[PDB]
Amino acid sequence: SGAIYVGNYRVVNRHLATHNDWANLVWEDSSRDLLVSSTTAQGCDTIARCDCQTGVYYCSSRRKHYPVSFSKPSLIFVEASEYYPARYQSHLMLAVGHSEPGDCGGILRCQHGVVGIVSTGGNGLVGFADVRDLLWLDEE
Ligand SMILES: Cc1ccc(OCC(=O)N2CCOCC2)c(C)c1
Ligand SMILES: [Zn+2]
Repeated sequence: SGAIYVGNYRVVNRHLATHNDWANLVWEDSSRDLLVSSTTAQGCDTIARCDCQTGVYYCSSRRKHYPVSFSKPSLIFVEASEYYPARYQSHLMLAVGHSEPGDCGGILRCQHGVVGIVSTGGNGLVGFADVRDLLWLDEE
């Protein structure tokens, strides 16, 4: 689990969005596994705008922050499960790191701020959904 709280906005994995997220929907994309919803109180995170390929991500299934190198946002895919079983993936950055399905929502952070949240992974790969192209998150 996990969210980015940026202004009065909440960024979550689309597949973990709550009824309240859908009922207070700002924006969603199944091909990014991203969903953004409204908050009443302002949030304590800031968003990176950058092309950093180094950062640190939170891995709930090790209670550890790991420093990683990660790919630039691209089109990628997977192999059978049960909620989305395999799937492709627009704007998936990959790194070598331990990630299980429930590791989704952990933040990836570089020197410019929040980069993304854990979205996919497998066989010692962790995939992050980029939020760095989403400039509209900072204003309005
Ligand atoms: C962060 C993260 C997200 C998804 C993921 O795998 C779970 C899943 O989607 N499956 C598809 C591939 O086959 C295994 C089951 C993993 C390993 C990590
Ligand atoms: Zn950066």
